[PDB]
Amino acid sequence: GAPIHDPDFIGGIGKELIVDNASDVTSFYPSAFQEHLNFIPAPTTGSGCTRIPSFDMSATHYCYTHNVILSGCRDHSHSHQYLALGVLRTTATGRIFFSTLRSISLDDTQNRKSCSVSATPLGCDMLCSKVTETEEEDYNSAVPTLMAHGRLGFDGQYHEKDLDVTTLFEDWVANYPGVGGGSFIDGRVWFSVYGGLKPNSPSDTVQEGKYVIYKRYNDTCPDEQDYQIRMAKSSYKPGRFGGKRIQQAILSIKVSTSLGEDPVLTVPPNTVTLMGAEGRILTVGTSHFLYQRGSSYFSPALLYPMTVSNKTATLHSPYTFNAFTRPGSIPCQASARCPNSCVTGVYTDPYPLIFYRNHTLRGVFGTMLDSEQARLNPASAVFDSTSRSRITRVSSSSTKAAYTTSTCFKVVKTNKTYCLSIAEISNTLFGEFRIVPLLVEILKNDG
Amino acid sequence: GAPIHDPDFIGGIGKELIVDNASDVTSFYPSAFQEHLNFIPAPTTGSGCTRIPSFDMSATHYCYTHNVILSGCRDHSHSHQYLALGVLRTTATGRIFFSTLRSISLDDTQNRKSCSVSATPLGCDMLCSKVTETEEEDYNSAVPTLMAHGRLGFDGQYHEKDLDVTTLFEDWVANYPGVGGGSFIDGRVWFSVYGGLKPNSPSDTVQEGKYVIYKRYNDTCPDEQDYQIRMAKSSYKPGRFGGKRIQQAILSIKVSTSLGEDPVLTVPPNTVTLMGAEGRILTVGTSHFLYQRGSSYFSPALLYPMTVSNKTATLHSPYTFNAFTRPGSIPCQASARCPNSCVTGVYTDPYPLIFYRNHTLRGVFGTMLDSEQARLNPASAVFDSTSRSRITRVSSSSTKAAYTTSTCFKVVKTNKTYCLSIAEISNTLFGEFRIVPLLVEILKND
Ligand SMILES: *[C@H]1O[C@H](CO)[C@@H](O[C@@H]2O[C@H](CO)[C@@H](O)[C@H](O)[C@H]2NC(C)=O)[C@H](O)[C@H]1NC(C)=O
Ligand SMILES: CC(=O)N[C@H]1[C@H]([C@H](O)[C@H](O)CO)OC(C(=O)O)=C[C@@H]1O
Ligand SMILES: CC(=O)N[C@H]1[C@H]([C@H](O)[C@H](O)CO)OC(C(=O)O)=C[C@@H]1O
Ligand SMILES: *[C@@H]1O[C@H](CO)[C@@H](O)[C@H](O)[C@H]1NC(C)=O
Ligand SMILES: *[C@@H]1O[C@H](CO)[C@@H](O)[C@H](O)[C@H]1NC(C)=O
Ligand SMILES: *[C@H]1O[C@H](CO)[C@@H](O)[C@H](O)[C@H]1NC(C)=O
Ligand SMILES: [Ca+2]
Ligand SMILES: [Ca+2]
Repeated sequence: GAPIHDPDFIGGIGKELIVDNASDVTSFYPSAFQEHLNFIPAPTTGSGCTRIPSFDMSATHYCYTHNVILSGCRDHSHSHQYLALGVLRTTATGRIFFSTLRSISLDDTQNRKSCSVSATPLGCDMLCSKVTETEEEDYNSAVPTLMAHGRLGFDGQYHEKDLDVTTLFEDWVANYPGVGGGSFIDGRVWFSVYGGLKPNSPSDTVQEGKYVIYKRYNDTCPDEQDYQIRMAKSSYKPGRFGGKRIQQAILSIKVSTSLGEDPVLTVPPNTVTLMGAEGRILTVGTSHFLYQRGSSYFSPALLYPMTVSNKTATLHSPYTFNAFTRPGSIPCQASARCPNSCVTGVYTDPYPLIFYRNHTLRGVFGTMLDSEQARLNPASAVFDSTSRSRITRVSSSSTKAAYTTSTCFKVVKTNKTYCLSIAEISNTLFGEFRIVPLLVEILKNDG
Repeated sequence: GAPIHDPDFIGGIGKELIVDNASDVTSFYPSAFQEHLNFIPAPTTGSGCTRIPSFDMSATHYCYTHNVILSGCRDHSHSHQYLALGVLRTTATGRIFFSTLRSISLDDTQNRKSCSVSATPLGCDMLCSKVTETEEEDYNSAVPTLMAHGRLGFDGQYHEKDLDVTTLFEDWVANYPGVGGGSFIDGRVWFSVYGGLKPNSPSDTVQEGKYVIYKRYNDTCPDEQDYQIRMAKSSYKPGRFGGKRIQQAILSIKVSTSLGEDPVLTVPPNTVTLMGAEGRILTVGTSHFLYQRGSSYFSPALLYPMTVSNKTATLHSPYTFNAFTRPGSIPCQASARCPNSCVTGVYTDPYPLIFYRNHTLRGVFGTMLDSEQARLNPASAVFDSTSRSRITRVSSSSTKAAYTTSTCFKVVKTNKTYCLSIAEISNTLFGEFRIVPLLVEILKND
């Protein structure tokens, strides 16, 4: 007797939404923002800071979560998490609405940060880092970061179990969940995780010399082939964190009544993965993907084809979407084209929207920050490997924003495809940010 | 197996919060706004209009609802309602949070407006008006307004039944729920309702000549005793709605598995009630009250002691709170003192906070719009019949706002008293209004 989306959605959750080999990907564009039940709590005070949204929806229910800090976004002493478990439903008039069933404020003696959620058969699994020190400090402290695998059950109850980080993340100095949603695959919950490796440790040595250069489609890097390789090698040991190696990883835990059961860490060779960064494990149809935040020199949205075997994962040459850029700081700005060492960017993910009959991904939906360096102007659109469709803006005026996580689905009864685009938009009176669940219907020029 | 607030609240919901005969009412003041789980949905588009909040909380669960219009607050063609049923809970750290259990968007072929909710043993009872015409138009059409008694059950299901308005509101030209929350009393759900009476109908004739003047404490009306009486008589048949009589009423329906079972309308004599307006039926302890919006000449917050017998109600000389004023248009502005004909004001209710050991009400909490004519500057405070305590402002800058509905309770485990103040505040980017659940802890000097 577990909760399940209204019958109108059956067959429309987590599948390849648009199969077409003929049409141009960019002929599909988002509608004007749709008005629906806002399920994401806004701040209630002049300085409350709600940030870091994580979302995932299975074929049965959805999971959402965000961090809350009482005094401001800068304060690092303590915070709590908002957690929601729910199911998609429709009005008599066929309007959709995310109907949450368990709504809670998680607040105890611990400071959970960079939290990620996943919709598993047992509820809303969550992966957080319990931190006492700042990011800069955690990297310096050679000991791994404390992590916990929690879960909001259908009964509205929350249980968690700290992970044995001293053994699991033994070769790590710092480790955090990718904030983007995790995914449930073959009896296991998969989470994106990044952090810093202990220099000269087994895990660090194997990644030594390993690098890879991903380029821009239309642009070409003028730098010499030797300079570039030297730059790529160094983009993995950037300045910001004392030249430590920021590694990308994937943790899989067995979904059972025992939290933290059988955790297994996978560290993909850097011959394929760029510098570790926030991420998300997506599952669309039978395909799996790894979104990786563009924290390094690469600007275009990345999606590493992910395939699982047993308890480990394997990544492949990523899909890139040239028009889906993210603001960054020089020399890693939106229009950057050459390899370099940096740690900037912002989390704005791409949701697999349009596929080929052969099942190879063609296009994606997402909300990008349409700006070179400043986190400004959120713009929702559909993207292929090279161009961008018609867009939908939050405001024609310059607007401050941050992270965005998108997820598309179809109401089979109305035969309409929608994309939920959760975005951190600036606010007034009540806090620095208001995380708003934007909604668009995916349209096509003709029919 | 119905939902119930976490054990930390048992004994702290709907009771007299502060019993003290010694202390000055205004020594109790609200804290700085507290940060808690915002359970009220904000607009998701640049023009979505969320307005008209109604809230009520029983000893077991709470009910909330608001109207939503896609294009703007002005558009009257169609709209839907957001409905929530939930229970109060506490974090490990003792922070409170309204945890909703059933969250829904109610949208069908009908246009429900001016909706009111009440927490009954069967769920969240709702009273709405299904309208096709504008307010101005409804008053002109001699036929009563269509009403429905709905309910969001614990199972997350919504059922409703249209009321036989042609018989129930037979002597009425227009009728709407008071938007403020309704209350559950003696197996019946009680709703505040106002509207217009059919001229020369039985109900209208009895109210003819009936009036009453409520005055300001410190101020005195210069007008002659004859002019005032003539003005009071006319304040009941104001201009705005074609000189029709705007009457205040109270509808009670039996709470059962059959919606709309045994509806009974009570129309109190105007020798006690002012011109009909939005309202709320409050139940605090063993006492009952009727809040009546200051739509007429009276500015101070009103609370008519309400007593029930059988299926009808009876009102008594209202408690008035002189510092708890509401912005209005001349000559019925915040500082008005003389009887006059008008239909303005705004809904900003007072929640019974501090009582005497004898049980007579002494003070109330609420969020007033601190301004003479414009709906501006929300200010939360504690009030007695004459003064106002220290306040808590949403912003030091001039701020646009509208309705506010407050409800206080105590977390017995932490021995802290809180007041939830639901207020319509202006917004940017996403719609004209954002209905935010402000929260304050009631403090005392020392
Ligand atoms: C309990 O005592 C209070 C005062 O402590 C009573 O309030 C007074 O009531 C009389 C009634 O004639 C008024 O004249 C006074 O103005 C009231 N005093 C104040 C300070 O308000 C109250 O009436 C008593 N309870 C009841 C039910 O009568
Ligand atoms: C654990 C942590 O501090 N994460 C922070 C993240 C981090 O700086 C980046 O991923 C490089 O490590 O960036 C930002 C941000 O708004 O951009 C906010 C997060 O709280
Ligand atoms: C049924 C209806 O129209 N109610 C409206 C109400 C009404 O006009 C007033 O109570 C005079 O009767 O006023 C207001 C308002 O923001 O001021 C909002 C309500 O939508
Ligand atoms: C079809 O899929 C194959 C691999 O499965 C891929 O190489 C090809 O690009 C896809 N479609 C087209 C038109 O090439
Ligand atoms: C009443 O108001 C007057 C004029 O504003 C003021 O001077 C006086 O102090 C008040 N009187 C009392 C008894 O409060
Ligand atoms: C390639 O890059 C240029 C900028 O040099 C850009 O203006 C152009 O749109 C891109 N080509 C296509 C087909 O989009
Ligand atoms: Ca460390
Ligand atoms: Ca009518």
